[PDB]
Amino acid sequence: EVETFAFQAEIAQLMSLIINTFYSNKEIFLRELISNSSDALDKIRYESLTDPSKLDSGKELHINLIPNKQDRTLTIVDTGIGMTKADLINNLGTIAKSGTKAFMEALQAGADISMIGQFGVGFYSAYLVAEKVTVITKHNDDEQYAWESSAGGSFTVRTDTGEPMGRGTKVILHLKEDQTEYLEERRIKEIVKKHSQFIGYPITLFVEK
Ligand SMILES: CO[C@H]1CCCN(C(=O)c2n[nH]c3cc(O)c(C(=O)N(C)c4ccc(N5CCOCC5)cc4)cc23)C1
Repeated sequence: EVETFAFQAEIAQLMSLIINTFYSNKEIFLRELISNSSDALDKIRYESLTDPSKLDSGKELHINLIPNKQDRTLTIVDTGIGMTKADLINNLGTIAKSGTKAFMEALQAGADISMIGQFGVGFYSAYLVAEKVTVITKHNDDEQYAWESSAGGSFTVRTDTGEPMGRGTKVILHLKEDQTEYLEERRIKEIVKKHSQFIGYPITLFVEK
């Protein structure tokens, strides 16, 4: 059912650095996650040009931002290519190894945490604001999976039994108690206008009722 994995040593080191460094420019996490969603949308868009049946699992190519004050969660949903079990457990972590090592050397050489995206490890900036991150994903070639980590050196992967998503990735940020500003409509709008004004897919902010 649920399998537990150890993060690659370098990624575990980067995650503890992100969690324990005093750094007030935390809003960068949202730019990084939207950029990752844009890359996944680019991939499915590109593949569909030679195989239009890749869009049978959904033609709409977009990003949704869903704050939820009651649950203290910020969800970023996209209809990109999605991730396989191999991506989640091995392949994305393997590729992230060099970028993680390089990023930590750069930080030691005086670089700022905001440069994280230049090293292909932008995702991990989610741990500036989140105590736990849940990622639900569905790739055309595989089953729906749920990845999760509260850091501490491990992550879990399980087959997801929840609502089918067709194709794409849903990033669920379980925010730290002092990071609730990222659930505010005006705050999300400000961040998106400042960092993500030039993304080639519609970004829809879901207003709470
Ligand atoms: C446990 O899950 C996490 C495992 C660690 C890496 N993760 C993310 O970086 C991530 N954050 N938000 C996303 C949204 C998405 O749609 C996807 C996605 O489906 N794919 C295919 C995807 C995969 C890789 C990238 N790259 C961005 C540039 O840096 C090199 C990786 C981009 C999109 C992934 C993410 C996900």
